[PDB]
Amino acid sequence: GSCKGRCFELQCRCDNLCKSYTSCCHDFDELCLKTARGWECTKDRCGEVRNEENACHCSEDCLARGDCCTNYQVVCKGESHWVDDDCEEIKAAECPAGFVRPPLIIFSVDGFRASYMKKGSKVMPNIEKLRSCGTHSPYMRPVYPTKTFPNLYTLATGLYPESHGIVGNSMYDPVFDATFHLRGREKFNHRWWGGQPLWITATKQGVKAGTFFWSVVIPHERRILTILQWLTLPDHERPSVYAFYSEQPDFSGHKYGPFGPEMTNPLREIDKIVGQLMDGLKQLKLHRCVNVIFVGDHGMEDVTCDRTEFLSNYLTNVDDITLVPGTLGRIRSKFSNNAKYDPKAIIAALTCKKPDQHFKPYLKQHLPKRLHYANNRRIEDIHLLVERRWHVARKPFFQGDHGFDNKVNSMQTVFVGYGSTFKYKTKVPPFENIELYNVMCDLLGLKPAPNNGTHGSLNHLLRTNTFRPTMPEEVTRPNYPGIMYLQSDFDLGTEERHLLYGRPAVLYRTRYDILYHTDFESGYSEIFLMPLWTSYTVSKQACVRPDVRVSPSFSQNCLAYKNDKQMSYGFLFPPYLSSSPEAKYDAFLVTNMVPMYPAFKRVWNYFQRVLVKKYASERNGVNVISGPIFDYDYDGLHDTEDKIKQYVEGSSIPVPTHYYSIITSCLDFTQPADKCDGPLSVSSFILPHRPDNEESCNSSEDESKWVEELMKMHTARVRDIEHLTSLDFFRKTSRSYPEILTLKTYLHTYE
Ligand SMILES: CCn1cc(-n2c(C3CC3)c(Sc3cccc(C(=O)O)c3F)c3ccc(Cl)c(F)c32)cn1
Ligand SMILES: [Ca+2]
Ligand SMILES: [Zn+2]
Ligand SMILES: [Zn+2]
Repeated sequence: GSCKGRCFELQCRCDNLCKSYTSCCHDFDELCLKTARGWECTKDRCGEVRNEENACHCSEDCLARGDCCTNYQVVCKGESHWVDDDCEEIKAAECPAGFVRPPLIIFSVDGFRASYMKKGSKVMPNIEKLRSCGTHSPYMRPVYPTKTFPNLYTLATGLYPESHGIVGNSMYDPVFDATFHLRGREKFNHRWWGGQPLWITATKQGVKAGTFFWSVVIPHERRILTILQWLTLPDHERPSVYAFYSEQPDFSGHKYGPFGPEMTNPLREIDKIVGQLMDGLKQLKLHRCVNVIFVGDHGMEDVTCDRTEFLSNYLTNVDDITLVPGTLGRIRSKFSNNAKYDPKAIIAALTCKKPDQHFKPYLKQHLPKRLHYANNRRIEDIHLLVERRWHVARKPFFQGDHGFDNKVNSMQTVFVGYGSTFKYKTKVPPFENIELYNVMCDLLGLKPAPNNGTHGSLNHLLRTNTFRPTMPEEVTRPNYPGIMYLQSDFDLGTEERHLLYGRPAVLYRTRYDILYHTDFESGYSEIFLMPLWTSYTVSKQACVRPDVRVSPSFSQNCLAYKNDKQMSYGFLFPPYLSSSPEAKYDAFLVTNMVPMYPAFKRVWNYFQRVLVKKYASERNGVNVISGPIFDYDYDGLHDTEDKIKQYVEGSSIPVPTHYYSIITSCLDFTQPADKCDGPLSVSSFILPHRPDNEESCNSSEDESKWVEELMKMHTARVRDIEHLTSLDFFRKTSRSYPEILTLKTYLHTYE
């Protein structure tokens, strides 16, 4: 066959991907990749006859045909560049006839650090306009690992990488007994690629996507010309979504570091390509008809060959393991059934050997929960977090790299929405990339497939929403037991002050009791034998007895803790904060008691005694909600009874894998936490309930030199705690639901 009259068609091959499969026709290049006389019109070419060899055209007939060089109108008919033009509000999608929807163009840039924007109008006048004139955020949080393949599919699917299955730029699938690599053919097999990506979510809903992926080898000018060509196609072929991908500024960034002087140029070059796009759209009357998302997959840190830890310095039988190196570590047995592979012995020998050590080993279950990086068969049990700026290798030409913890400033990236449906000159707070599938679905009138975004957490990005969020229905209503039993029946051995924003909704089927006291309020699980939440309010200037409301059948007992050689107990409401000593006895009710390992009590007690008081002076009062979390299967979802693998030796007292707190005050801190009229300020964590402090290499010193650091590492979104508990919080406030969602997606990094 031949590509004559077929270049960049929508289905021998002649579409944009045909190169990738080594299948484009003999004359693909000749006809489809035309490079003659460059990409800009110039004075000499106004008024020419059409010539077929040319790269793009500067004759009158080009405008209909769709294929003028993007500056033909500038150079030849007097018109200005888009960049040169004033910021004008787009209050309605000015589209041509038969455009059902404002089309959408996702413009990916690789390794685009959010700091690169500081550089600004000198280096990138076009991108700056998109930011200045549209809707932007100081930065966007990616996902971990901060690598390209995991981060691009998360934008496409709205899912965490453990969910969509692209868990790394490279992975071994123990069931497929095969491996996936950036460079290679294995990745082309769809079997690796779960969720429902945006191109599939649209096809199924009748909204046309086209051929969505380009072969990398095609240059960026040919790509954007072809995009403009397709937007003059008649209404039955025209796609309504498009995507463009620049492997820059990442390529240069690895070569020169992010703060390299040699970065100036690759970014101006990119802005070249963005301007061509707006110039091109303005000459097709489309520049006030299309929504354009300028977005990155990650940023970029400084990293040199000599900042490289070696496992062979820590381990003796190192030829026995396989290591996925770089800005993260993943370790598994090299050989099949090698009994001289002991994972316990690996973790132990990597733990705190060296004073200077620049990584930390985790069993994936023990990684902070915010990373949602465990529930996949291609995440090996042993994970090494690496310190920013450092590399881990196995055995003993670049200046930047990335892959680190996604809370890290250098790993943050950009987002700019600009078009008819995006707000005008609107700066919005940081958010996570997992929230972009839904928004992108809102921009095409698509119902989003099930995902990890919180639909409605981002409606303040847009001038009009096809989606109103609604609260979830309360599955189990509370009992309010009065006094019911006597202290003879036991064989052991508020809403104005303490529940400021309404009670959490229990979103699964069970029985539970609300219990009132002077200092706190609590919802108490009969199934789990402890509270699911304890709410209480410390103001700025601030023995275990039976609960006579709860059956002996449904209570815990001290005896169980005597049986268990390893387990102790702690209290959700901290006795240390009771208002009077009369009231202090309430804190020792068996219903405020929870099973804690001694190694954990050091962390818990420090938090309760020192930090809550602290945070209550700092933020003019706080309302804390604390409880337990069961996630034995590490899916990030609350556990059913049949999944709990640990009980307090002897009993039916289930052991939590984590404990959470949600800490809230008035954002306006001139008003105390309890007398607050406007928006909230929140901070949060989920701490792993482990029996050692082997995570904290400083654990040997006084709790002030290491606890608060441990907590900050396990900062978490309210939403994360909602997934883990099946509770729903902030259901009774003075604020609009979508603002509460935004509140509930907020992560307080400490950078
Ligand atoms: C199953 C849904 N799906 C996933 C892809 N997909 C692919 C193809 C399968 C390898 C790549 S990789 C790639 C693309 C384009 C060109 C080339 C090339 O070698 O020239 C290439 F290697 C990819 C990257 C990011 C995202 Cl978000 C995807 F959805 C990607 C296409 N569909
Ligand atoms: Ca679970
Ligand atoms: Zn990348
Ligand atoms: Zn890279």
